[PDB]
Amino acid sequence: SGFRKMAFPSGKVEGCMVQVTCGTTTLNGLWLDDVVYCPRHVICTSEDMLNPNYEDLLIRKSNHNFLVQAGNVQLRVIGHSMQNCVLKLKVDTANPKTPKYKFVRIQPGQTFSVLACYNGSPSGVYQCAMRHNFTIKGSFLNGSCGSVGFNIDYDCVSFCYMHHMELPTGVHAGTDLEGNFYGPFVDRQTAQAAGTDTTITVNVLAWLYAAVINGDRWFLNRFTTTLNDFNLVAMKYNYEPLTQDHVDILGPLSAQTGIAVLDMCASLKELLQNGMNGRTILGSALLEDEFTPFDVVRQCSGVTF
Repeated sequence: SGFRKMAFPSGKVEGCMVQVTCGTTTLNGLWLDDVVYCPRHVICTSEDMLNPNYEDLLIRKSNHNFLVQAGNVQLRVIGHSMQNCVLKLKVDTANPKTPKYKFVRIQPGQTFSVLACYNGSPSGVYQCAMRHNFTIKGSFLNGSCGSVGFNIDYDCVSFCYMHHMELPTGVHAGTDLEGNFYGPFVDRQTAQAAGTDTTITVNVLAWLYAAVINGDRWFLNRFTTTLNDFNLVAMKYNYEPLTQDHVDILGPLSAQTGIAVLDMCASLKELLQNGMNGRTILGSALLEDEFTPFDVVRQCSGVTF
């Protein structure tokens, strides 16, 4: 047992990372089949980013202006097109290491693994969640644009995120693999503020279930509540209103622990109202909301891929 923030094994994605250079800008691209995907702002100078007209900047670009490098091997670019905020570079070689894959647009609250890369080469891997304000709290330095987020289902890699921007407040924004930004953000260097960072209530509850399974049970109280009563307390603490769908998703964990969802909800209410009194749960001194119910079942049943 024990409970840990855990990423998916990254080998299948590592073998899809390439380097993409256009003029004096270099970032990461994702090579699947005979297409390389990358952020369109690969065509921008630092001055262009203040106010780019991507359609116009792309006119000055041809196939050969895009250098794609996999290892010390150069791919030949035979076609290119802009789709929303991503460029698709068609290359003459299918990636032999292409895994089974899907593109998916995730919902706020869902989690995924990020493979942070620089110059096309993988640097590390960590877990993220799409916040309800459509940011993520990542680790992204210069050069990291085009790094991707993903989930793995046995043999299928589901890509859900490509990194594009860091807001002035240090959080991170980006697109799905069709180029559509999550949330209201745009690929321009302007003041963009995030909205309220609400806590992912259904995730906290799954984590509390995970603690109970792992022997941390001090927070369990003698009370129960109702969805409406709980949600009044949730609103005050900027927590996402809990729904019957959320209760249904927590059903398997309720069954394994013998603890009804509304009973766990009352324990969460008392932690929000009284604090943790300097104690810990699963080694954390705050309520963790970046584990999904799916995540908890996986790490409490040992699902492999």
